[PDB]
Parts: sequence; C-alpha cells; structure tokens
Amino acid sequence: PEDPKWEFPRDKLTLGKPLGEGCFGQVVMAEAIGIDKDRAAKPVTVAVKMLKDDATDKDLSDLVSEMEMMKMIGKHKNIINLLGACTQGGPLYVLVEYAAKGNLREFLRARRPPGLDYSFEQLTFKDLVSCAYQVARGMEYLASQKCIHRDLAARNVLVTEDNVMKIADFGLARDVHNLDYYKKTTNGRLPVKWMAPEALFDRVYTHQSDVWSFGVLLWEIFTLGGSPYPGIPVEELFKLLKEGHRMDKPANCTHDLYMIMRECWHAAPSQRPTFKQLVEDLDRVLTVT
Ligand SMILES: COc1cc(CCc2cnc(Nc3ccc(N4CCC(N5CCN(C)CC5)CC4)c(OC)c3)nc2)cc(OC)c1
Repeated sequence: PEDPKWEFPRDKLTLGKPLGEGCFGQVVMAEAIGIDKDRAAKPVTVAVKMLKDDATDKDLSDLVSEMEMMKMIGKHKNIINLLGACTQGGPLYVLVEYAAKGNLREFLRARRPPGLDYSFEQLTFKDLVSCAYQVARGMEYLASQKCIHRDLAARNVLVTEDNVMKIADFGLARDVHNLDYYKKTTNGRLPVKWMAPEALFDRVYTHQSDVWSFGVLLWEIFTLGGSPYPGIPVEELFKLLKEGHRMDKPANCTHDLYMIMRECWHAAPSQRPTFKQLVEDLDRVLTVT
C-alpha cells in the first residue's frame, strides 16, 4: 500500500557495503541524495534494511511490520529514526539513520584496556552511566508510545559519531495501545538470556519485562560488553532462573548502580522500577559523579 510522504526516489539511492544481517533482513550502507530536506543536493549516509537471499513470506511481513512500528512511535533522540522507504516498483528498502560507531556491545568491547604488553579515546565511569541513561530515556519514550521492545540488549543499541545511544531493532516490537501488554501464545526464536521469567515461562510481555532486559543491558555496559551466562545451554538458564540466581556485580560497577540493576531483577514485574523511575535513578547517579 502507498504512503507517499515516506516514499523515496530509487535513483537517488546507491547501495553500499554490508553492515550485517539479522533474522528477517540484511543491512547495508547506502548514499541517499537529498534525504536532508534542508540540503536537497548532497548525498547522505544512511542504512538500508532489505530482505535476505533466503527470505520467507513471513520475513517480508515482519520487515513491513517493523517499518510501521517506526512510523508509529515517532521521533526521539535516543531511537534510530526512519528516513524513508522504496516500496513501489522494486525490492523493499527501508531507509534508516546510520550510526557510525556500530552497536554498543562492540563499541564497549573495542575500548577495553589492552593489557600491559599488548596493543594493536578511553571510556570513563561517567561515560558508562551516560550510555545507560540515554538508553533509559529512549525506552521511556518508547513505553509512553504504548509499545514494547522485547529485544533490548547492547547489540540493539547503536552509537552515532557523537556517542549518542540509539535504540534499534523493532523486530519483536509490539503495539500495546489496547491492553497495554502482549501474550505470545506461540513458540519462536527468543533473546532468552535477556528475558524475564514471566516472559520466558508464561509468555507475558510488558514494559516491565523490558525493564528486566534493561537490567541485563546494565550488566553488559559495566562489564564493557560481557556475555551473560557464557556458553550456558537454555535448560541451565531455566534452572538458574527458577532457582532465583542473579548475576554478580561487575568490578567497574558501584554499589549504587548494582542496586538499580538488582531492582530491575525483582521476580514480581510490579516490584521493578519503571523506565521513568530508571531515568530519575540514573540522572541522580550521573549527577553525583
Ligand atoms: C528499528 O530499528 C532499526 C535499526 C536498523 C539498523 C540500522 C543501522 C545498522 N548499523 C549501523 N551502523 C553500523 C556501523 C558499523 C558496523 N560495523 C563496523 C565494524 C565491522 N567489523 C569489522 C570486521 N568485521 C567484518 C566484523 C566487525 C562490522 C560492524 C555496523 O554493524 C552493526 C553497523 N547503523 C544503522 C535498521 C532498521 O530497518 C528497519 C530498523
């Protein structure tokens, strides 16, 4: 179906180097001429999501679905924003802002201290708290647009040239304008190590399950992109979650942040803070630093 305000001229777009592939799409760099409606002459670097070479019928509806979620949500400094789409007379391309510094996971990994006898700017504690705050701000806006992410992890935050956090990947994102929750009812491919028990066991999704994931992102930030539950099979995760295991506090983490972290990991969804609260919380910490 047509949507002319979002539609983009195909001949103004030149596809470039791959950025990586996901579940139902692949991403490439591209040049889009006159994407900046204030400098209609000059080519802008954008990202383009399109179907993969082995794409199913469902992949196509999933990608259209993700494009609609973005149009819905609206613009925010801490969310990756929709720029346009070629939807008519050719393969679906979705045009999206390009984050120059990749995803946060690799970002953090790439700037760990090398070691005394090793090598090939530096991050500070305040930098890490800033990242957490920005993400919290974007999730706060996301939640107030009556939408659930369902895939919040360091790999799904992208970092611009200016070190701005941008939430990405509306692959599992769901509109909850109605009931204000989501029930999966079906089996699927799930980011299991980031997911709250109620979501994992009982398949119930809320802003509050997103909060749990955000807790895990916190852990990822302060370990500078550590993997939760490394090489642990799903059955063991289940066991450890049922048993009430929580992750240990990272070295680079203060007590204050570990409390905000554990707070996100209350068994009862209702006992967890909201994104709004989390912003306040991280604002305070950002201040004392
Ligand atoms: C709803 O949210 C979204 C989000 C997007 C992602 C839109 C988007 C996606 N990516 C980027 N930037 C970017 C920049 C760099 C890299 N890399 C650079 C280092 C590389 N490295 C070198 C050696 N080796 C080959 C592997 C490791 C590979 C990764 C990268 O990989 C992730 C990504 N900006 C925007 C699209 C979308 O379409 C609907 C919707």
